[PDB]
Amino acid sequence: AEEMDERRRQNVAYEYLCHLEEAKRWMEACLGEDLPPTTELEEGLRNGVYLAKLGNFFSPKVVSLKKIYDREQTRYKATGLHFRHTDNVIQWLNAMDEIGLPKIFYPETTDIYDRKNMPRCIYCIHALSLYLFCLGLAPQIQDLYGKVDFTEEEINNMKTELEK
Amino acid sequence: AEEMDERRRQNVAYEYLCHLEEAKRWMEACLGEDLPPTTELEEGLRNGVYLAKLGNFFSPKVVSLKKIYDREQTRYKATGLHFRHTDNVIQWLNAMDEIGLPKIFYPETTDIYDRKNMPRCIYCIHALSLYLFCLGLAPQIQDLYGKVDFTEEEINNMKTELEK
Repeated sequence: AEEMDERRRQNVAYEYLCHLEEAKRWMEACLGEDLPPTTELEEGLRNGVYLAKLGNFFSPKVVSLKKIYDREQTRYKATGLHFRHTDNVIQWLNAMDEIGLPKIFYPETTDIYDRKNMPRCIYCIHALSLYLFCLGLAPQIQDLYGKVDFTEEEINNMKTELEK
Repeated sequence: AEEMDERRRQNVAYEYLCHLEEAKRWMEACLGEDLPPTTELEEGLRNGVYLAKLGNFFSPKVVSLKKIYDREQTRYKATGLHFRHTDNVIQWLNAMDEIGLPKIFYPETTDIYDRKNMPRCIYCIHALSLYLFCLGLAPQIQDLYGKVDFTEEEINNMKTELEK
């Protein structure tokens, strides 16, 4: 009866994983290339490369692919996050400003680069998706709530990651 | 220099106040009636009455005005929040489900009734606004970011309310 409060925590993790899976698939549909596994997506968005490419996808006037830093993520795979990656996240923010996505949905650079608040970044991706679908500039993001499943392991990992 | 963090926290509060002001004005435009002062809006949405009315505004097929509990908020002004008010929030959620607003934006009833996460409800109001504007079912929410001002006291109250 109190362990159910523990299940609630499990449900919250599960739900979030579905929204990550949805964001993942949508970006892959837009970019025409694969993104990391749903379970590693958050860490995989930190260097801002995918977000910058997404930025080019709907606002090519503001986001130049050749101006993206570590566009192939070679620097990232070798060493880790580099301050310069921060500009990628900034190009994405600028792209969204250009197309008119209301400011309220924007995460801050630190929220994604320093992973201070990745969920805020995922929710923003979902709002951008809805806004883009509105303007007929991108396909509709999918609704995988109860369609997809994850292992116990994956849910636990997300659960404790979500906690502290 | 260390004082920088304080200005930041202040900015976050200021920003949020602007989005509350935007949500406030938009709902008033939709409902044709006044809502509480921007500084008291969050507390003023708790009984779910305004949200249910908003629900009727874009989904009259799902939300009948005559089925809203304490519609005139007479009970609310007299006594305080009452459990039945919870149904009002639920009607709003159902209204949004009916028009197809993606579930990811939905706060839980406890988030607004128990005020467990009011910002989550304001965020969803903005997502709903964008969506509705898209379907031509409502006017566009305005961008008041730097057009609206608040007292130091107000920004401060929101700041500490946002922290602890």
